[PDB]
Amino acid sequence: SQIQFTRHASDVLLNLNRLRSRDILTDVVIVVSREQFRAHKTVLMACSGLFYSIFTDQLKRNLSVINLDPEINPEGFNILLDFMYTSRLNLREGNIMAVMATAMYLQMEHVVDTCRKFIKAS
Amino acid sequence: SQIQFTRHASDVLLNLNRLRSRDILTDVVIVVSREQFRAHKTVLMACSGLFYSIFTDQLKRNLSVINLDPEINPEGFNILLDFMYTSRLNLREGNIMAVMATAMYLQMEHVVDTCRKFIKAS
Ligand SMILES: O=C(Cn1ccc2c(=O)[nH]c(NCc3ccccc3)nc21)Nc1ccncc1Cl
Ligand SMILES: O=C(Cn1ccc2c(=O)[nH]c(NCc3ccccc3)nc21)Nc1ccncc1Cl
Ligand SMILES: [Cl-]
Ligand SMILES: [Cl-]
Repeated sequence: SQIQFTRHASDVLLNLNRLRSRDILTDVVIVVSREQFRAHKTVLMACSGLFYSIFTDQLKRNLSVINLDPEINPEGFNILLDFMYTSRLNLREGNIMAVMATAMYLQMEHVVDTCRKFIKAS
Repeated sequence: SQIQFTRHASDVLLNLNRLRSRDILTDVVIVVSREQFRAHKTVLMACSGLFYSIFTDQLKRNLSVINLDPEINPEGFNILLDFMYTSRLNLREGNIMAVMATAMYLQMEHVVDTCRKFIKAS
């Protein structure tokens, strides 16, 4: 019965990315080797099984700094964080493996599934 | 060049609504007459010119309680908050006027514009 705004979700995500771009209401720093990335936990939780599981745990939910696995590649992480906030995944031959393995670690199964299709599409 | 996930934004919004439903990482209470509504400021800012303007102001950005104009109808507010988090607007003859006037106050111009089309479509 309700009216559907078909661009509203993407508009929200776009604005949330603009907020990240300005460091407005970001509440966590993700450290990946020597790089740091600020983000909104709510967005992370919405997009990643690893961050969902971390922050739903009232023991961890107020963490302000998350140190990721040192083996994780920051470029892979950065590509996935961009994806979270934009719905666009920058998959390329030079990065498919680091992205796929990072998406496995972050428990982003649709992305991993898409990464497999990409290998299969060559 | 990048791969577009066409359902990702709506999936994010759906998960953010589930987080609200569980009061996970909500950081503001909106008081409207005798009713209270918890929400995420980031979502509010993304969807409303009034909340954007309030919370971008470093003077107001850490407010945990916002008292809205007492004349605002809580049902109208509640319909608009649901819309923010779902992209579905529950517009009905019994509520078009309270929704439109609430959307004016919250500076949700596409919604106001849509409310006018609704009156014109009768
Ligand atoms: O679903 C998410 C995060 N997420 C995104 C893709 C994706 C994924 O592929 N596998 C997982 N495995 C862990 C898990 C599985 C089901 C629900 C929750 C977590 N998790 C993912 N978060 C969420 C769920 C329900 N309510 C609010 C929120 Cl924020
Ligand atoms: O646009 C919004 C909020 N919003 C949603 C619909 C809507 C609206 O119809 N009129 C207004 N008038 C005030 C305004 C006008 C332009 C930008 C910002 C505020 N504001 C709206 N927020 C935002 C913008 C840029 N970067 C990050 C964010 Cl969160
Ligand atoms: Cl801030
Ligand atoms: Cl919480």
